[PDB]
Amino acid sequence: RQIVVGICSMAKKSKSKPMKEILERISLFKYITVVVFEEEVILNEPVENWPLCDCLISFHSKGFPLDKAVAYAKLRNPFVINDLNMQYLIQDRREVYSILQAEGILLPRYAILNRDPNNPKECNLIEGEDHVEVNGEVFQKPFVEKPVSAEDHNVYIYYPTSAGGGSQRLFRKIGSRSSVYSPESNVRKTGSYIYEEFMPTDGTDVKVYTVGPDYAHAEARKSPALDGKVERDSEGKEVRYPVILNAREKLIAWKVCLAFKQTVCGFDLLRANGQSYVCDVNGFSFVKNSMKYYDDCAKILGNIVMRELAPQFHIPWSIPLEAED
Ligand SMILES: O=C(CP(=O)(O)O)O[C@@H]1[C@@H](OP(=O)(O)O)[C@H](OP(=O)(O)O)[C@H](OCc2ccccc2)[C@H](OP(=O)(O)O)[C@H]1OP(=O)(O)O
Ligand SMILES: Nc1ncnc2c1ncn2[C@@H]1O[C@H](COP(=O)(O)OP(=O)(O)NP(=O)(O)O)[C@@H](O)[C@H]1O
Ligand SMILES: [Mg+2]
Ligand SMILES: [Mg+2]
Ligand SMILES: [Mg+2]
Repeated sequence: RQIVVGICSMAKKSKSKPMKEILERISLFKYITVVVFEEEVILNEPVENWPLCDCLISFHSKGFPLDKAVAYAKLRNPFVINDLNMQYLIQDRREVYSILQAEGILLPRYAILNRDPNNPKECNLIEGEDHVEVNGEVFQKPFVEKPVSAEDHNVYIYYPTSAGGGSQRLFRKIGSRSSVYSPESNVRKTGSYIYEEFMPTDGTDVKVYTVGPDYAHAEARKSPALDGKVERDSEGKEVRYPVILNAREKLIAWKVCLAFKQTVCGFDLLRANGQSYVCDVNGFSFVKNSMKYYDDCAKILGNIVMRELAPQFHIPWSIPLEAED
């Protein structure tokens, strides 16, 4: 029989252009059949009624019942490409940074301000006009303030008096804009946050996309922190700049992929002061508008499936060569 690769995610993701491009390519593997789980089934059917698969590609996004996906994996024991339990931890910036630190991965100096919503003023925060002190640790402006929820994209940057003060409020893109300047110079007074040192880059973020620990595609985009106007090409797509990762960065990708147990994993790098710092790990993410990435990603994923399962299915398989970017 065929090896069944099940895809379990919200319809917005399962029916996205990059997903469809990759799945049509995985389907070219002679012994692989792809089954995409319907959103109505994921949401409303018990896991006992979900389709069977031998290999499961499943990931959380807004509205996704991660508890059910975990229960399905426990019930059916498929080969899991992106670990499901780690997807709880990827939703919490505190957990993400804790893992990065434990892997010896360079990241911005940071401190966690945990605030009790019942007693918001009893937390260990002291504020001056050009700095904050978080659990005693001093952050001179410029510094960055991130909600502890990794799903909350309201990241603020606070400017020093020497630069005019105020703040840059970032958010999920709304059309032409990804951030806006605010004259507010004082930090947020409700919620829990990570405070971290601002890393000076050339004005771009490096976005890294892994497919297993030995393949990573990278590209750069204008930092939303800069002025907040999104750069677009004549075709209306956001401008992307070419990147080739250095040896240090290829190792970072290897580490992130394995540490979070996410075969397919996106993360952000800040190239600053002659090193590269991880500031965000997003989990499952595909590159868009690259035919070569679609070819590479599908081949790698198919090869992973075959390597793991071909012996069980008595299918002859010789491990092929694979790209690194
Ligand atoms: O960024 C994420 C989290 P993830 O990246 O885990 O999905 O979700 C966004 C929504 O942002 P919040 O996390 O709620 O702050 C966003 O809500 P707003 O409309 O309030 O900004 C918004 O959520 C709309 C929404 C989806 C599902 C149920 C209810 C609402 C957005 O969806 P879309 O606008 O890109 O379709 C979600 O991204 P997704 O594509 O689902 O990953
Ligand atoms: N410590 C830092 N120093 C300088 N710039 C930073 C720092 N942290 C974040 N940024 C910038 O702010 C942007 C958003 O921060 P990030 O931690 O990626 O938030 P996010 O809400 O998880 N974004 P997403 O990639 O959509 O999940 C980054 O892409 C950088 O341009
Ligand atoms: Mg096939
Ligand atoms: Mg990011
Ligand atoms: Mg993120």
